[PDB]
Amino acid sequence: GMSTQYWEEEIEIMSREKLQELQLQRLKKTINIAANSPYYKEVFSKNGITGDSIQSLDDIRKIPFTTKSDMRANYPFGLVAGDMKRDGVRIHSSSGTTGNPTVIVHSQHDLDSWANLVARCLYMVGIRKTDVFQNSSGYGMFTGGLGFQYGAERLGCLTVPAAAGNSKRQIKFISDFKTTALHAIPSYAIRLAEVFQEEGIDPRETTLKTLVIGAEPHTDEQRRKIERMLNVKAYNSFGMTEMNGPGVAFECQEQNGMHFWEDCYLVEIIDPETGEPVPEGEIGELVLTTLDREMMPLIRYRTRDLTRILPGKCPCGRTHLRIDRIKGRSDDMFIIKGVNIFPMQVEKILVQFPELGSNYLITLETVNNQDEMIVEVELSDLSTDNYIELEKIRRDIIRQLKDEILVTPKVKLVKKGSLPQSEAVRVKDLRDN
Amino acid sequence: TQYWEEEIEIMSREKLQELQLQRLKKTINIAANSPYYKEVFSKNGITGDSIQSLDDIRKIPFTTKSDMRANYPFGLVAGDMKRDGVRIHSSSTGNPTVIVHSQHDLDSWANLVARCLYMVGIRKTDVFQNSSGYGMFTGGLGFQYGAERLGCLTVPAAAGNSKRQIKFISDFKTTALHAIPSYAIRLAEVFQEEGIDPRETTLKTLVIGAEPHTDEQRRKIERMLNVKAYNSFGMTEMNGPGVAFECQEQNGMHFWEDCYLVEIIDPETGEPVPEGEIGELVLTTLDREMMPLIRYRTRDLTRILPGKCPCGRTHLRIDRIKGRSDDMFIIKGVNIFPMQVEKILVQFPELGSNYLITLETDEMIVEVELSDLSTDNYIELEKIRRDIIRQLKDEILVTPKVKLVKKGSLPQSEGKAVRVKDLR
Ligand SMILES: Nc1ncnc2c1ncn2[C@@H]1O[C@H](COP(=O)(O)O)[C@@H](O)[C@H]1O
Ligand SMILES: Nc1ncnc2c1ncn2[C@@H]1O[C@H](COP(=O)(O)O)[C@@H](O)[C@H]1O
Ligand SMILES: [K+]
Ligand SMILES: [K+]
Ligand SMILES: [K+]
Ligand SMILES: [Zn+2]
Ligand SMILES: [Zn+2]
Repeated sequence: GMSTQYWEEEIEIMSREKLQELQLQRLKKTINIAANSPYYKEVFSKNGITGDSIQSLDDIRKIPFTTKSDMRANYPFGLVAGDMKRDGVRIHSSSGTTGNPTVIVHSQHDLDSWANLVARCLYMVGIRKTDVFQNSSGYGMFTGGLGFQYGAERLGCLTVPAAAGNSKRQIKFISDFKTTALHAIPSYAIRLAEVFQEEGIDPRETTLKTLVIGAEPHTDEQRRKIERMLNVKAYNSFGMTEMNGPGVAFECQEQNGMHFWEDCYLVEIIDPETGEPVPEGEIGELVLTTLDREMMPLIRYRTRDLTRILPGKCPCGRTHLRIDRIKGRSDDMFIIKGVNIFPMQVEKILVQFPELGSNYLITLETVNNQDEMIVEVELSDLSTDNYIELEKIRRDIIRQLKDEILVTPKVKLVKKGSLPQSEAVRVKDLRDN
Repeated sequence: TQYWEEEIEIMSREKLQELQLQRLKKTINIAANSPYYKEVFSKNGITGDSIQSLDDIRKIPFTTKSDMRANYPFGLVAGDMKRDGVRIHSSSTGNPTVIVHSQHDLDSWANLVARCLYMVGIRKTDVFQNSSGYGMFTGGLGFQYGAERLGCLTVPAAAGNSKRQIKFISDFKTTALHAIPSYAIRLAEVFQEEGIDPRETTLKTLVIGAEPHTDEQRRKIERMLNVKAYNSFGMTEMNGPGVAFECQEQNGMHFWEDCYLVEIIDPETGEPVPEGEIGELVLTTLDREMMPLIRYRTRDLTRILPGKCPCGRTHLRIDRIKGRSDDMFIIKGVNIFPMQVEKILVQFPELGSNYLITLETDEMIVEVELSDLSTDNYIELEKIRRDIIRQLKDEILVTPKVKLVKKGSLPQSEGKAVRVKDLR
C-alpha cells in the first residue's frame, strides 16, 4: 500500500466514483466513434441506439452483443470506424486461409494506448527501465510480439526481441545479455529451465528475477513450479487480439487475481445461456467493451472466456477490479503452445485430400512438460497409393496444417473404422487442466 | 521531386561536410567511453584534437568483424546501457554480433527508413506489408517502425507462409511490399498457383534487399508483378534497413551521409581507392550514441557512382553490391564472384531465376532452372546450353559444367538464397 509504486497513480488508485464517470465519458465517445463504422451504424439503426441512449453505465445493455460470427461476416474492415487510409497504421490478423480471419485495425493513438497499458502492467510487477526484458513470444501478426516489444521500450527496458523457439539461443541471450525479465508461455518457461540443466547451467542461479506468463490456462501450482525451477517471481498476464493483445488484465505483486484496466475496458460477466449479468462473484462469460480505441472500437464483445470477478479491495491499493484465472471457454476453441485453434480449421484442410476418410480425432497431451497436438485421420479405401505416396501425402497434411493453424501438429494415418464414433467432432484434451 | 527532409536531402556539399565533421567529432568523443575504443584511441594517440577535418578519420585504425567478435557482447558499448539501452539486435555461423540501441538510435533509424520509403513514392495512404523475419532480425522491426513513422497501414506478415502473404495482399489491398528478391519471385509463382494473375494485384511498389542481385533480376520481378522495385541496402552494424536506397531514377543507392561517413578502401593497401574504383565499403556511424562504430570494414565490395543525381539529392550514390568478401570462391586458382555467373544467366530468357553453383573434387557445376514459357526443343536448348558455357568461360576465365534442370527442382532457402555449395 504505502510502499507500492504505480506507473499512473492517479488512474490506478482512482476512486470508484471517479472511475464510473471516466468510463461513462469514454463509453459515450466510443459509441459516437463506432457509429461511423458500417457494422455499428446498422446495429445502432436497427436497435434505436442514438447519442441519448447512454446516460448511465447500465444503459450499455441496450446495445446487443458483438460476436465473432458477426466480425467474420464483416471481414475485413466492416467494423472500422476511423479514417484507415489517413490514420490507420497497423493490422493484427488471426490465423487461416480456409475461413474469414479476425482483423483489428489500429491508429497511432491505439498503439500508444496499448503500449502504455503494457508498460503499466510491467511496472506494477516491479519491472523498471534498468531491467533486461526478453520476449519469447512469436512476432509478426501475433500481438504478444509487438505488444510487449512496444510496452517494454515505453518503460525503457533493454529489450531482447528473441521471438519464439530455439531454447539454446534463449539460454545464450539470458546468460550473455544478463536478462532479468522474461515473457514466455507457462509450458515454455518449464522447457527453458530443463534446457538450462541440459547445458550444465543451474536454472536457479541465473540473472532472471521476474517472469510474465500467459496466452493459455494454467493453475497456481504450475506457476509455483515455474517459480521454484527458475528461482523467480512469475505473474499471470491476460490479453486477446480483439482487446489489443497483452496489457488487458495482469496480476499485481499480491499474485491474487488479475487487475483489469477499467479506464480502457468496460467489464461484464454474463450468463453464457441467458445473456444476462451473473450474480456478483459467480462464474460467467467475459463480455468486453474498448474505452480508449478509436480506429476500430469493440462494443460488448463476447470473448467466450469463462471467469469471475474476485470481491474485496486489493492490499496493493489499486481500485481496478480483479478477475480470477481463465480455466476454460464457452465455445469449441482450444489453445496449444499459446496459439488459438478452432477444430473447423483442421477439418477444412483434411477434406481437401481424397485419400483420407471423414473420421478424424484431435488429441492434446503433455509429453515432458511440453504440450503436443496429435491429429489422427482414417484412411479412405478409395486411394490406390502405396507407403511412399501415402507418407508424402502425410507430410503434405502436416505442412498445410502448419501454415493454417500456425503450429506444427503430429499427424497419424490410422485404419478405417479404428477411431471411435460419437456424432460435431470432439477434441480430446488429456492435459492436466 | 518530393522529399521527407528536403533541408538534409538537397543540403549543399559544403554544409554536408560541416555536418559530418560536427557529428564525427561527437561520435569519437562518445565512442571513447567504450572499453574497446578507449584502448584503441589510447594506443593510437587519438584525442579530442585529432579530428579537425574529415580526412583526419584515417588516423584511426579500422574496426573489423574479428575485433567485434573478440569484444562480444558489450565491449564497444559507449553509453549507459542499464539506464538508456532499449534494444539488442543480432546479425545472421560462430558468435553473432550484437548492436545495442538507445531510444535516440531507434528514432534515428526509424526516420531513415521513413525517408527511404517516402523517396521511392510510398505515402501514409499506402498499405505496407513486411515479409522479413521479425525478432532479432533488423528487417522486421526496422521496416515496421519506419513504415509506422511514415503513417502506412502496416501488415507485419513476417517470413514465409506464401498463401497467407497472397491472402493479405488480396484482402488488405497491399500497395507496398518488402521482400528479398528470391521471395518476391516465389510470391509471384504462388499467385499463379492460386489462380491469381500476379500482374493484376493492388501492389505498386516493391522494396528488395539483403541478397546480391542484378538489375535484370529486378526487371524480371517488375515484369512478373507489374510493379516498381527498388534496391534496399543495410546491415545490423549500421542499424539494419535505411542505410542506402535507390531513388526513383533506379541508378545507384543514395547513402545518407548525415548519419554515415562512407569510405572505399583498397583491401590490400588499406588506403582509399582512386575516385570511382571498386573497393571495400568502410563505414562510420554519425547519429548512433549507445554503440557507435568507427571505420567498420563491412567486407562488401562496391564503388561510388560519380556525378549529381537528377532527383536533386546531394547524398552520394553507391553501385550494386558485387558481393561480400566471404562470397568469393577460388576454383583452379582463379577468383570468381557468384554475381559474375548471375549477370550471364539473366541475359538468357529461356532460363529461370533460380540457379546453384556446386564445387566438387576441382570441378564447377552451374545448375540453372528452365523457364515455363520455354517452347524450345532439345537441339535448340543444347545450343543455348553451349552458348551459356562459352559466355561463362569468357567472363569467369574457367570452363564450368552447365546443367539445365527442371523448374522448381532446385531448393528454395528459408532466408537469403545460397547460390554456392562447396563440397570440397
Ligand atoms: N493469462 C491467461 N490465462 C488464461 N488464458 C489466457 C490468458 N491470456 C490469454 N488467454 C487466452 O488466450 C485468448 C487470447 O488469444 P490471442 O487473441 O491469440 O491473444 C484469450 O481469449 C484466452 O482464452
Ligand atoms: N541491397 C543489397 N544488395 C546486396 N547485398 C545486400 C543488400 N542489402 C544487404 N546486403 C548484404 O547483407 C549484409 C547485411 O546482412 P545482415 O546484417 O545479416 O542483414 C550486407 O553487409 C551485404 O553483404
Ligand atoms: K534500459
Ligand atoms: K492465446
Ligand atoms: K495509413
Ligand atoms: Zn493488487
Ligand atoms: Zn537520386
